[PDB]
Amino acid sequence: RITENIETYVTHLLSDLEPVPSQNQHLAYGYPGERQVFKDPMLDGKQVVVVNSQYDKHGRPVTGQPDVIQEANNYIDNLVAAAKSLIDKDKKGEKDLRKNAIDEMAKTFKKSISETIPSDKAKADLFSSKKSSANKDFLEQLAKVEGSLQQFTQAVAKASGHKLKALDKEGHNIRSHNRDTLIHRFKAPNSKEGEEQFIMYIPCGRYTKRQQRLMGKDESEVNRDHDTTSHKRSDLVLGNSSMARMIAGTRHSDGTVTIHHDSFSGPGARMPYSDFKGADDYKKLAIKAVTLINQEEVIQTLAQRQIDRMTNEDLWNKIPEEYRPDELPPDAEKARAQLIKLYVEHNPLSVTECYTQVVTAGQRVAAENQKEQFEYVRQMMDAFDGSKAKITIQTGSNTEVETAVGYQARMSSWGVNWFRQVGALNPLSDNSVTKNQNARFVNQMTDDVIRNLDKVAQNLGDYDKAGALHTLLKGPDVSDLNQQITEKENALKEVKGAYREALFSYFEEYQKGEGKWDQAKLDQLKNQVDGYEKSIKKQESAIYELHNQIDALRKAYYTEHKGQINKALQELKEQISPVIQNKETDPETKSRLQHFYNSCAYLTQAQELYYENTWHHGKNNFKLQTLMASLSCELDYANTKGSKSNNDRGQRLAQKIVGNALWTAMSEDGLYTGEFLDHRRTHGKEVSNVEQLDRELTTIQALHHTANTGVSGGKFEIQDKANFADNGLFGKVANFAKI
Ligand SMILES: [Hg+2]
Ligand SMILES: [Hg+2]
Ligand SMILES: [Hg+2]
Repeated sequence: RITENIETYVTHLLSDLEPVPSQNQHLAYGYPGERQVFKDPMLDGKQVVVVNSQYDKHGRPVTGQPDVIQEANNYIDNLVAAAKSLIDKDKKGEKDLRKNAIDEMAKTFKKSISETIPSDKAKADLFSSKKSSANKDFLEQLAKVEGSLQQFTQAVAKASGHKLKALDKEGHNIRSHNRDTLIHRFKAPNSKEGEEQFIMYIPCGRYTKRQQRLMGKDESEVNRDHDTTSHKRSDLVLGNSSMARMIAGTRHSDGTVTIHHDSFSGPGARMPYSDFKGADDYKKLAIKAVTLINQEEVIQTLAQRQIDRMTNEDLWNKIPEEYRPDELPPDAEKARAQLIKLYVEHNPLSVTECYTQVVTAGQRVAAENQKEQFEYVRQMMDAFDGSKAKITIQTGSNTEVETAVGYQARMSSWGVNWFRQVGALNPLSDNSVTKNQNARFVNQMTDDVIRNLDKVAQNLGDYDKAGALHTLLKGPDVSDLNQQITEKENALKEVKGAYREALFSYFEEYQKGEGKWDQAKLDQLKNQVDGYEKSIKKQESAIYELHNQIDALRKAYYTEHKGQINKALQELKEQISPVIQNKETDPETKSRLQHFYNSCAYLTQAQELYYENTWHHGKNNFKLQTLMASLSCELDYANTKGSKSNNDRGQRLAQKIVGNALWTAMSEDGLYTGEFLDHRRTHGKEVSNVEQLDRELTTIQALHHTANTGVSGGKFEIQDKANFADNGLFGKVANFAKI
């Protein structure tokens, strides 16, 4: 990342920026005047797309609304760029003749769309019924345009000499080569005078040194942005995708920023899922290695984030007095650089990932390898847990350093789609695939909270009601079974280390190919890896075995103390709020109470959904996932969240988390009440403040989708309409990216 502190970088992103003329954009976004494009305030050749909410005379948004003309234009233009890229790099002649013919067909398709789709029927309203006459008119235009788009795209394939698949591939290719920052600004319900809220996606791509060499490039380059053009196209490809830093907060009238949320959208599936088709056990193990390789990239990017969450004073405070230079250089940038190098050099770095996955692992129809997406990622996160990864930290624009970073994994996987929790004996999904890991994960998180309790609550007994919650939340004594688990988890470390290095070696060989193979060493390498994995699986089973015991006891404990736990939570609020709102109470004191309560509230509400097994009911659809992500963000972990491509399910999770973080941060209190999750959206002409905030959240999603696919979207199939303000119509536009 730019090695500037993230708060200052966000500050600048919300500045007066330089506009970018259409012909210089990296991508067509359409909706002119709404989706405004600008130069990045800090990085040369980087761009920013910003949307400001506008509203109609009724207070209903006019921005973030699907318009099929605009989407038709987006699709035409984005496919034309893929086409011209393919024809430029191809062997066949008559390049210009073909490119100009493509242009010519794009002009003709745009004009014909505009003569055939009336504007008064081209736009949808998200916040109304899909069955309104006006929305039925939008659907009808959409089906028309879809028809024109298959014609246009057929004609493009014919003219360009490339197939549908290759055009699509090249499309994803050039878009993720120069990704834009995306910003949505709006005043949330009850915003203060001259203040505004915001949500941004800032792309994160750094390539570990291991990825740089394997992707054909060379290790020595400090700047290691995502690049497939210098790659040699063996089927496997390295690097995470659809990953962005997600920041939400408020902007004060003076232009300063309070950050209310800071996590990752994505990454997507952490392996190359398409490679799965027709794969032998050799190609499968190789896929598992790509996932490992990708996991160290995640580790690298979490450490980079820790750094950018630190001010210069923070780094200074953390360099022992005797290593500090007498003089810090005049150049503000060369000072941060030195500050980062000294910090890293003198401090063990450790990072914790909380990955809330929202695929349905057990699904047996339209599976799309959701099983390996759970399994390979949980494997590889754990292969790294409680050890150290060699990594690179960018310190300046042409400087960097190498450190080990301590890593710690927490992974959970609760589905969100129609197959999330099938009935007894239903063969459409196997609900049991994630049972063990989710148990393990709930124990891990609830122990993390206990340890936090023993640490903080010990020293803040001015607040009696906080003591009593602590006692209750300690749960059943499970110290023995936990000891057993940490003993067996320590035993695994050396095998995991052997496993990781052996797998890495396996991919170096396999990545050569037929005319290049040395079969004897391949087979040898496969074999060592398998033995290590057999043995790891074996110990993983006894560890789960122990977790399931703790789970059993925790439940019994919960089912019987639920009432007291809530009473005790209520009573902490009741004593805690009026201190928080006292204007004489200092900021750091306020933080502490808020964190202590919010943390406990998240945990307990998660417990109810998990222990009563209600997380999967329609009315509770993303709540448990949101509650754990939220909790992990309180415990100051990096929360990664995902579906397969992260355009659909993972975006709806991000909406529920960002929207909650925004709702909560803007309370009198800053204390979580759950209204933003519990409130039943009604889609009416008059809605609540929570629903009004909800209306806002699909816009960054349409932008994000456009940047991934060429077209707006999110096509998540809503399970309970009362969970979301919008009616899913961006989903029908999202279908343009299939055709
Ligand atoms: Hg990233
Ligand atoms: Hg707590
Ligand atoms: Hg948080």
